[PDB]
Amino acid sequence: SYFSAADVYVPDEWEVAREKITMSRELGQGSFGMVYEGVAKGVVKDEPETRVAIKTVEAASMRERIEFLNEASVMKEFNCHHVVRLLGVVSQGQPTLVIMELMTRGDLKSYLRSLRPEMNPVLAPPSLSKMIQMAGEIADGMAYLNANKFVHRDLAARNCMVAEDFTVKIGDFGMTRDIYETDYYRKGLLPVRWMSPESLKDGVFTTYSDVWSFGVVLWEIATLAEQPYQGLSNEQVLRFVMEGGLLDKPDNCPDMLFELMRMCWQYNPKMRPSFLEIISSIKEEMEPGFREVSFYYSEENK
Ligand SMILES: Cc1c(Nc2ncc(Cl)c(-c3cnc4ccccn34)n2)cnn1C1CCNCC1
Repeated sequence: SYFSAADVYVPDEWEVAREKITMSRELGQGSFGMVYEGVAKGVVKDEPETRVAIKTVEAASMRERIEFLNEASVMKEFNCHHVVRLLGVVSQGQPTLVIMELMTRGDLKSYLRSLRPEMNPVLAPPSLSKMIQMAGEIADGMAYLNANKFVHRDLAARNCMVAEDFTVKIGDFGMTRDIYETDYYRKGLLPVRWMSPESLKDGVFTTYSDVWSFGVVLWEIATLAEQPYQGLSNEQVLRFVMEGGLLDKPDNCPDMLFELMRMCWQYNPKMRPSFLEIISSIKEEMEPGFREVSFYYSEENK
């Protein structure tokens, strides 16, 4: 008469001794609990000590802490320079900890927003070169995911993060969705402004629609994270986009970058470039070391 439905967490080789962990600065607050910065011993090869991000959950329910552990654990499948790494778990005792790679400059949306001139002398908007470097890291990260049979479905600037050295990576899954909440629309909460026409039509997502979204992220970069289709309602976006409407070339946006956007925003998904193809087109523009750290240039990219 039935199959039993009891969710559980299973300690594995990602388990890390609590005593090896310390927490300092508060980074913010996630859905299950507060997240801190801190320091973890013995979690990176040949690194006695590593600065990390610690996502925590004693007042929470066991159902919740279980849900949090399993979800967070999704990130375990990934080992790529351009994807935020999970370094450990402390499931034993409380509070529950998940130890992540620290991205000191936060999420890309926030970072981009911080580049906006205050209302003093200011840094000029990011160069073509800088923007392109970002585009390529993001694309490398997505290529990796695709190679790993994954479809992201929520690729946006908010869902990328930024390291100390300014490297952009595919962010820890699901961290800005409730923060940048107006970037979503319950029509399931969907990132309508980032979505392909086909996805707006039948609610299916592919790698090809991830590419669409990639285009939108580039647009974000070039606008310092304006709201796409800023003048339009959520409902009006559905129609515009489904009807072949496109985002405008941002002021001062270098031609080349807008061209990139354009390849991504082709109506027919089958005509969009792949992430690999995207990287191939700009690889010469990439910082030297890309060849050493990228999925693209690795033996895994076969
Ligand atoms: C340092 C930092 C991260 N770095 C980071 N690195 C790894 C992870 Cl895994 C996380 C993370 C995951 N979930 C949350 C929820 C809130 C804040 C940070 N995180 N954050 C994210 N935001 N920030 C700050 C940016 C300046 N404004 C205050 C926050």
